[PDB]
Amino acid sequence: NNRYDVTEWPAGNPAKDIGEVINSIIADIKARQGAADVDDGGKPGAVIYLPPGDYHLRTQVLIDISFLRIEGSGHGFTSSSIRFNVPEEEWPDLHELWPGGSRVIVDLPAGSAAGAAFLVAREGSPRISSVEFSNFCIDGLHFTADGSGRHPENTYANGKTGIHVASANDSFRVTDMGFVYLENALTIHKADALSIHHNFIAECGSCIELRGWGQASKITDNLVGAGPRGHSIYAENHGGLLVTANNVFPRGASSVHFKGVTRSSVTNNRLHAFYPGMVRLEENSSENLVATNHFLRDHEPWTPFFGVDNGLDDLTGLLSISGNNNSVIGNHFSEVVDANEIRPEGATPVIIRLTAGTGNFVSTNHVVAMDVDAASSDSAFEAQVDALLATEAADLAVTAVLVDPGSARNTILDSGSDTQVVADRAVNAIRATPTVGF
Amino acid sequence: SNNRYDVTEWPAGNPAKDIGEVINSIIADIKARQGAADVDDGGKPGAVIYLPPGDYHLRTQVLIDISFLRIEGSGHGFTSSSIRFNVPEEEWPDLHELWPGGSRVIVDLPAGDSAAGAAFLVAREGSPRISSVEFSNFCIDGLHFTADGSGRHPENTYANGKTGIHVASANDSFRVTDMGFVYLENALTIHKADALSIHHNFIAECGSCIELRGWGQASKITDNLVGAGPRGHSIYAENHGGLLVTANNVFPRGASSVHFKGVTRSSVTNNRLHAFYPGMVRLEENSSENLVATNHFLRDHEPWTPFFGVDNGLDDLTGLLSISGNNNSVIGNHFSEVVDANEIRPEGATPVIIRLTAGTGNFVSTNHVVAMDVDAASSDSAFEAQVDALLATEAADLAVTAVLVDPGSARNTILDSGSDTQVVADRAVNAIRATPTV
Amino acid sequence: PSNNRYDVTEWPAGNPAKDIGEVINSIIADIKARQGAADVDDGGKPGAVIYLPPGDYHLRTQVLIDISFLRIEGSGHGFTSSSIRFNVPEEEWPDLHELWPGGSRVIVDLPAGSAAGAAFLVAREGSPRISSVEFSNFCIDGLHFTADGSGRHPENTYANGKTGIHVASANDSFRVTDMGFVYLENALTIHKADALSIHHNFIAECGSCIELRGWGQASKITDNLVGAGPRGHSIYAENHGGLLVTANNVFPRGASSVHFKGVTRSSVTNNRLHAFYPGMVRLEENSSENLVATNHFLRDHEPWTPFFGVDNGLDDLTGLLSISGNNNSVIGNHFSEVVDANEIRPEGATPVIIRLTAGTGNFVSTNHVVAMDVDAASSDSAFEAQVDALLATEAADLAVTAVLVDPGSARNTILDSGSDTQVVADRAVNAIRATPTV
Repeated sequence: NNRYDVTEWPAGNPAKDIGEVINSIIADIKARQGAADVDDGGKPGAVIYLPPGDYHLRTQVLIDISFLRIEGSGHGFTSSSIRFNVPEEEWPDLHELWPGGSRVIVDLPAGSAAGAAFLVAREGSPRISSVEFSNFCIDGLHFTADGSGRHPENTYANGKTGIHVASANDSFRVTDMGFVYLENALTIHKADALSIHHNFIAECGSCIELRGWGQASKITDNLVGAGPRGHSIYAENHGGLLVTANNVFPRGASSVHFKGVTRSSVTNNRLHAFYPGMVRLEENSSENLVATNHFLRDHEPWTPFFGVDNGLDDLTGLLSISGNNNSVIGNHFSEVVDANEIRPEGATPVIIRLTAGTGNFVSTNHVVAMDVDAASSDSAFEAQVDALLATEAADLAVTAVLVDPGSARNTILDSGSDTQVVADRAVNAIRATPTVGF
Repeated sequence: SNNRYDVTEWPAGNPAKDIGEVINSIIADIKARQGAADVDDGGKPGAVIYLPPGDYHLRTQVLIDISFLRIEGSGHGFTSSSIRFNVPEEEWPDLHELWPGGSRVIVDLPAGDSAAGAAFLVAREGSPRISSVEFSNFCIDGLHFTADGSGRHPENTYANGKTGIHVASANDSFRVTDMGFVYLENALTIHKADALSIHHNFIAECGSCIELRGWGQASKITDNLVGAGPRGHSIYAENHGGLLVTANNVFPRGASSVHFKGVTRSSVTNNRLHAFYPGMVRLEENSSENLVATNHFLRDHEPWTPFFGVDNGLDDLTGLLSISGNNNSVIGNHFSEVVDANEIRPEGATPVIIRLTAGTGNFVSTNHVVAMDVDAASSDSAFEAQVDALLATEAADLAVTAVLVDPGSARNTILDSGSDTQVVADRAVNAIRATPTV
Repeated sequence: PSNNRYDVTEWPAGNPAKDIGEVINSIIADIKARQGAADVDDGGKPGAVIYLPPGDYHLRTQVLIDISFLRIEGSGHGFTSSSIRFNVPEEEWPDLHELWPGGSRVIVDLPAGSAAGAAFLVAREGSPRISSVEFSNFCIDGLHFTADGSGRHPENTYANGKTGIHVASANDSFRVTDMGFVYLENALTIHKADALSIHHNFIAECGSCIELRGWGQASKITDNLVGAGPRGHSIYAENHGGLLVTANNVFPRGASSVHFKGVTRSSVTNNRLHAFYPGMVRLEENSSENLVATNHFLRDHEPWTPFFGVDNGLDDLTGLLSISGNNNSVIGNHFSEVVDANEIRPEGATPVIIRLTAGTGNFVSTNHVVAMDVDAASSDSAFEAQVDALLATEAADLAVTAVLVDPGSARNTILDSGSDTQVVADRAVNAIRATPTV
């Protein structure tokens, strides 16, 4: 009946090597489903079920058939980041130490496709289609030394990937997953009509990367947190991408990063970063809608990462655009920084920066900037919650919109006062937000 | 063994008579088997408990004190007990069915200490926080509402002291998805939530639906269908930062649609909100730096006879959206105010749509207010009354105050959200641009 | 069985390969025989779940669903592009890895009727309304399109008289989730819906995808991937109030992306919409008080030879967004109009983006229009040229009319949605603020 359970397969042992088990199942599917056109069918695929459990993967799973679903019964997330920064003598008193759910422990050596627990690859025609990953946990266990000289467990470096799709694909789904302690959670090349929906992708170096090219895809309703040298959501050479209803929290280098992305929408997300450069439209990213997002940029409050950042200064912008004919409408920006820590020394922080391109429409954006002392404490979630709720601050001067001379013929409306909008009025259409009074 | 249980395949007790006893027995088994936290990089992966479709009485509270527990069913099972209990009792035997169904947990607990009346209590102290508990695709039914001295018929009081799911302890990465809740005084109450997702549920005919209490961070409430009772909350949060509330369809008859106390740096964006009373969206007690964008607000009069004279106590000067806090952003919303002028309270008042009661720096831009003077048509048949009222747009104009800025609020910016007559505010101390008119 | 769980491959004497319709009807009869009493121990008709493992199932008898709380579920949406495959020369088929859709696949082998041609018919009259039926994560495939006198190749006609799911009766709290629909004249037709959720489906290569007929209220269509055919609807609703349409990625080639007739107090917000024809979003027949916000619209030319000269009959004066109704709100949308200037229809016309044909009090604000001139080009490549065309931004400017107000619409407000030249409207009876120019 094309239904498998990894705990009820005679070949191998999913505790020891679930990779071998799953590959054996896939070989069985292929052996049974050899003919493509028998009574209007023949290759319907299969479902592989992972009950809740701790499964070591020592052999990469190769998925090269369409319509394979791999499903579990728990996303299994717990903060290994918190646990590895608890003093080791206290570990025996903790209720648990590791992630759980339907848990795939990635025990591969470092790559980068070779370090992927699941590799989806098939060449030829048609494109591999409608593979589904649902409601299981992929755990890379540890981060290791890399010459950054953070403590090993804080480097976000292990060469491991959760799911890597190498080949052109159509109608794929990744839903309800948990990813933790992977250098790369989810990397999908050459995607068409993909949906990445309602996952929990956190404490990974990079979370979601859509590479090569793609079209007509969506990234929706995810909880996402990356590492300071990595991407939270990245896409390149995608057209018609929809990124919406995500809650992106620290500490990726950025929240959303586009290279050559066109005719797409980044709308209605909540985005929180500890560094500038939250949303980056780069390399001729054009005709995109960036609307009704909530941006917060503030200072890392947790001691283990307090001095760690992404190398970008406060002139970068929270939103940076290099490309034509984009639409930036109805966003909220909260810039909550220690004025003494602003870089370069004596700079006015920038919120929206247009570095290149023409015809960008920036309207009806509210910028709120305040000066607060940067505080540091060891207790992660208490420090995080307190910092979000603290509104004890002085108003801070900011540049709401900076139009560099290399970007022209833009339209900037109701997104700051005249002093807050730094731009050449002769070659841009600028309407300052109305001033208080008569 | 494989950590998968089915409540109809347990040796002891009877899930039809007391599923609580059965689930607790299962949890005891899980704990007995999963005693070690660090055996081969695992040891406490949790489990899944499956409820097939069926009618299960719960007489003992379920206590969940382990991480990575999933409780799942095969049907949200909603039917309108409210409609049924307002059908004359002598006609009940002729109806196709009476009760909710699906994978149905009937809450037969006495009133609580409201935690004591919860069918499912999630509580664990110490470290780490309990994490990644999942509730999926089952039905929780409080069966009846009871007399409370309100003067309403007993089944219309929204009172029984029962909760569906109560999370007492700090928690991380919890999920509540695909549920049905019905006839509970409180459907879902979660304290101290971090990175919680309440997604794609059906939460209706409950006194209060979703309450996020204590504090919280980085959570989301998405894609829900929600309807509460006139003394209760539809969506409530307190001391949350970075909450995302989006893509919900909130229908009557909660006291409010969305109610925030001390909520900061959050987004209430792209929801459909329908109320029968003023005070639909309330930002209270220093709720600051929030985005309230591209929501559709409808306020009209209750059309269903059993509740025609029942309300939330608030008059038409309250506002549909009321803000007490700093630096919020109210952008791109639609407000339909559809009321009978003779029913306006107090007598002869001009209804207010957006009210800023306190705070500075609020940015209110590009909001369309539509106000109509209609009749008060009522009907004994619920879905007929409701559908006919939504489709009726036959009406003369009603004068309203689109934006009221109280003297306790100043330094706000109000743009294209009403004509000068429609914006009641001190022009000396706020920045005001009237919507252009002809 | 006593626990209300059925698997179509385990049904005694049934053969779901030959006729899964007969199997499912037999299962429904079994459920009804066991669940005859509505009110025993506060229950009695909880419904059931029917599971379809991955496999190829022919349906030769229509399934009639006339019970509440029935869930039909599978383990794969199973989509592959039959459109691409049927346009690959037949001599190349042997080298293709697969030829057909898969997953949990229901092949609709019914003759043309339109409810008679539906694989699943949901019908029950009387009281209460049938409630909380759920369809989840399976595939419905109409197999072939057939000759219809249009002169297209048979497999390109989008004509076969088959429906996936047809709900004929008033319904409450229904769900359609995670499905795949392919090669059906009508995917999903739901009459008289209340509090329906159509969420996270893949609905493509169907003549029409989603149609909500009769009337309805308080429903939502969210997070779907949708592509229809040139004579049909992508998303259609009539006489609905309080409908939320959001987070959908609608791609070609429906006659429209979203079509409303008599729809009121609803929201079409935060979708990505791509069409090869004008008339992408149509608000018709007194569609009033709707919010159309922060959508991304792209209109360009079909690149794929088999459909290059096929269209929806509408000229470039139609508008991308057309409104006939009162008091709507069109806020924060992005429109990309990418067409061949030499081939605009009618000859000599200037394309229109937003058209108000009738009605009063429409508020159109803060919309960005981007128009460019690109030559139309045909080729047989079935995804490469589609990706390439989305990514290409290589063009001359094209003059368009951003907002056209016909004399039959008046008392509208048009702000920052075009230059004075781009807004064609009677200034005596409409309030116009031109986008500031440089």
